Amino acid sequence: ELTQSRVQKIWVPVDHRPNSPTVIVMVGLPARGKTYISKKLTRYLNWIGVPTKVFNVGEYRREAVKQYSSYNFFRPDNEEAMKVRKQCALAALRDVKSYLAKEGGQIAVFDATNTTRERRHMILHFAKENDFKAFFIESVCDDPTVVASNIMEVKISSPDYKDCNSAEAMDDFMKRISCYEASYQPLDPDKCDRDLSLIKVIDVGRRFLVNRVQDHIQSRIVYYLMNIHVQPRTIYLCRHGENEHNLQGRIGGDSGLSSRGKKFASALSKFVEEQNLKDLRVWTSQLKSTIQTAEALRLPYEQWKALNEIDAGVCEELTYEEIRDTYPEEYALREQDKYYYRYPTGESYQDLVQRLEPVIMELERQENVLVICHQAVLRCLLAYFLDKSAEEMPYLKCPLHTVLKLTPVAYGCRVESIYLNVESVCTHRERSENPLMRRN
Amino acid sequence: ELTQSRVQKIWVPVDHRPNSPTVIVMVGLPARGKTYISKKLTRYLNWIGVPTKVFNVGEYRREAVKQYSSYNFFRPDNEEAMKVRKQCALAALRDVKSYLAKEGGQIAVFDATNTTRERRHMILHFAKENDFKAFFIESVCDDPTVVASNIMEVKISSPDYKDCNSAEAMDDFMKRISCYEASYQPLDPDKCDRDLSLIKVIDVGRRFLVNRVQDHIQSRIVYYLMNIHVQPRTIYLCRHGENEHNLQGRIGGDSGLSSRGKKFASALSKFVEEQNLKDLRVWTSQLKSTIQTAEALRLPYEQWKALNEIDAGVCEELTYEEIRDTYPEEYALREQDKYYYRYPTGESYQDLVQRLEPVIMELERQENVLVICHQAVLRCLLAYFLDKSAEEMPYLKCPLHTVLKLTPVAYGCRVESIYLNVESVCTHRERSENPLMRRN
Ligand SMILES: Nc1ncnc2c1ncn2[C@@H]1O[C@H](COP(=O)(O)OP(=O)(O)O)[C@@H](O)[C@H]1O
Ligand SMILES: Nc1ncnc2c1ncn2[C@@H]1O[C@H](COP(=O)(O)OP(=O)(O)O)[C@@H](O)[C@H]1O
Ligand SMILES: O=P(O)(O)OC[C@H]1O[C@@](CO)(OP(=O)(O)O)[C@@H](O)[C@@H]1O
Ligand SMILES: O=P(O)(O)OC[C@H]1O[C@@](CO)(OP(=O)(O)O)[C@@H](O)[C@@H]1O
Ligand SMILES: O=P(O)(O)OC[C@H]1O[C@](O)(CO)[C@@H](O)[C@@H]1O
Ligand SMILES: O=P(O)(O)OC[C@H]1O[C@](O)(CO)[C@@H](O)[C@@H]1O
Repeated sequence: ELTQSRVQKIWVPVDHRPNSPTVIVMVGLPARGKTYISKKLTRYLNWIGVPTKVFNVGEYRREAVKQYSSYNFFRPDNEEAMKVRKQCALAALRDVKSYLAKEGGQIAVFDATNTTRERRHMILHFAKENDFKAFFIESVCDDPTVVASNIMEVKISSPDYKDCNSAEAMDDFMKRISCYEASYQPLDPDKCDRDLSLIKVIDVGRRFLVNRVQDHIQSRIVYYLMNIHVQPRTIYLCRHGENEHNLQGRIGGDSGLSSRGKKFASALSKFVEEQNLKDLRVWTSQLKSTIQTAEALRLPYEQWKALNEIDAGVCEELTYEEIRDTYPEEYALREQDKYYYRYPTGESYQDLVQRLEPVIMELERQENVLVICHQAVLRCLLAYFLDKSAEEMPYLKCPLHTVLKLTPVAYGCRVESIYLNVESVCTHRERSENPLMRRN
Repeated sequence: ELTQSRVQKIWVPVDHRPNSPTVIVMVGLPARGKTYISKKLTRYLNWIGVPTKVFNVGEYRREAVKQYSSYNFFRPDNEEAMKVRKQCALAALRDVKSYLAKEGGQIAVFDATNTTRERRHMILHFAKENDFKAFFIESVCDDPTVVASNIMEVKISSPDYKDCNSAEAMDDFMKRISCYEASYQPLDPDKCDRDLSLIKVIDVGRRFLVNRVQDHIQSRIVYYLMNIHVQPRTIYLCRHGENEHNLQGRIGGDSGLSSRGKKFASALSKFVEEQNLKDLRVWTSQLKSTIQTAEALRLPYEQWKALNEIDAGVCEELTYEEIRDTYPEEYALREQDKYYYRYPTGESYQDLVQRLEPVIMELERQENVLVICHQAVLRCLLAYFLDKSAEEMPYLKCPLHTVLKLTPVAYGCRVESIYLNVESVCTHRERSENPLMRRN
């Protein structure tokens, strides 16, 4: 007969009491970007609501072996270490099983060189017997400058190399790489790996070989992998300059900038100029206050409906007081479950994620971008860049008049905050703190 | 200082008076799906708002050569026909130039075998000198059953074979294919075509080789190409059973089914059963009336916010009369420009396109799907399947209680309409038909 759920506003059938998880398998020599792709891809998947976890076999190794000493550990003749490495893989797999079949996880990224047919064949056997789909991602790169640079960026400052300097860490890791070169069997989609679902990423994403995509979530991953790059650049995020409803503690609406909001706009101009960016895309919402802010910059800017602020449904243009008083039950429900709560005839943070994915996907393709937007929206994008969970995302602090400047480092993003020194109200609201439903 | 445009509600700077177009190049032997990919890809691009046109060199040929007689026309020794074919290509290119540089077009799909380096090299020269990006799409398929089947489906009933039967049309076309086999040079991304942007579609999309995507619109095309298939299936589209606001001529809202809407639901059940589909996905919106309708079917169904009806902003739940009276100017603006018009704090048909693209993209991946939805939404999806322009889309007829059953045939979709014989109101509104602003 159907009832409308109170938080999400989803119609469900009144309950009057009387698909397959995926193991993603990274493949390739060390320092080929496997961990980087693993973390980044996991970041994306979790943010769009597909629960995903990285199993880095190296971290299992570091847990079972106290202190690393040298590449001798990795030699093919090292029978004891081969026993430990195998056991490390199997222990990681056990966890994958646990995570896909008992913990709610949907994708497990199995992050190891997985460079032999023998190793892949085993992983397949394990997928098969657990009823997991398997998908392979191989990074192929024999440009020595790339390999070298990669080693400098992430390898030499690993815990393996703690009591150790650059030149010898670098030298050791080059020998660890040679250990794997002898029996490395790349994916052969053309005959032997004919039936595997895989993508082979070649020359830092200059080229792809894609073979048998088998489902919604695989085709997404491929799309994503083909749009990210590693060129250096900067993402700036901030809100529209202070607006008039800000001044009255009113949510939503389409009000213009306060005189302070305008002073922020000029400062943002000054800030942009001093950053000395050769090019810079500017994006705004379609709400006036982000566009007026962009106008202060005298640069081409592009408006996106998707960046419009969360839609507060029938609460548009009310104060939170007015909300508490007219809709106390709604007000309380939003406080209980702020990520999933949807306003009546309006949206939840969950909805924002879904409209923002194409913004994120274009952010990934671009180089320098300034995105001028709104509180909830900004939280949602920041959660993606800083890997914040659904549960922390509605509460991230995203004040007015402040640029978040995001630069890629190692495996994620450095955030620097830069306030442009123009006052405004503060619209941040922290989380909020029953005897008579019990006998005592 | 900024003013809000009256139709689209876009903030633009008050005007107080004082990138590169793409040529897509199809590559491959005849009957490899080139025209099919060309038309389908064009259909997609236009619907998402990227203006795109197919230039089929064969149609130029049919215009310059009166009546086709046989494959002798295509022989490599046929010097006169080689002059005509070349001139046909160049004339198509002239049109491409005209379309990209003078007509507003953004993508031109150059649809010919384009099987030699010499031919591609020329096309490149032409792109270069006109400042067009160039992107190549090659279909490789040497499965004789596929080639044969393809010839049966689209070739034998071409105007070339008018006074001609199956067996000899088929025989002639196999020889036309052999004409091209001798100097066919496939794209070699591995050395000679190292610098071309291309995708090589292999074995009906079992496998892809992608090389140097260079922009937003290229990566989209690839994503799209990797999600379409050619397996036989059926798409059903219909509206929620009649609802209560329907009965009062009220737009929007979230009202439940009338007793007739419920009788439709049962009939839809009966209809689904008699279709005898081995599997069938069912999708609804998150509005009650589509979900109640799906409940009548007793099948798993999945709710999509993106399928929710167009949002009429501050007109939600008004009658069109109430709209005319309270917002005559809005009412008139919507009549002037119904595709682009956006309701205040609500949406336009343009917005629906953009929320619906992921629905379309998943429709392309699926097999049997029934989508139960709403008037404007249904128009938008139908426009994509039946290739209708922006301008005709807001006016397509999508009555209550009627299934549109879409089956792939040749180069697009057959539509059959099936009414389930339960009365309802009719919510269709046709298009609507100044001396005092002039001296006489
Ligand atoms: N497709 C790629 N090919 C080569 N290097 C890459 C790729 N993607 C990212 N990288 C680089 O790899 C480095 C991280 O290496 P890591 O992911 O730890 O390698 P691995 O896990 O293969 O040992 C980063 O410097 C990043 O720029
Ligand atoms: N990737 C593909 N490989 C082979 N055949 C395909 C592919 N995609 C579509 N087809 C089939 O091609 C047929 C249409 O052929 P057409 O597009 O006119 O070929 P061409 O233009 O290469 O002569 C349809 O039957 C369709 O099923
Ligand atoms: O199981 P194999 O194929 O050895 O790969 C796991 C090993 O890969 C290594 C090799 O570098 O990766 P990582 O850089 O991920 O720490 C080892 O640390 C880890 O023990
Ligand atoms: O310029 P080329 O490479 O000959 O390709 C154009 C020719 O391709 C053909 C070969 O079949 O395609 P179509 O099937 O598109 O009509 C000819 O009709 C057309 O004249
Ligand atoms: O989810 P929160 O914390 O209530 O913040 C969202 C609000 O912030 C604003 O951008 C300005 O306060 C409102 O328009 C929006 O409703
Ligand atoms: O664009 P149109 O022709 O006004 O039709 C859209 C309307 O149709 C309905 O689905 C029902 O009439 C309304 O909810 C919606 O506003």
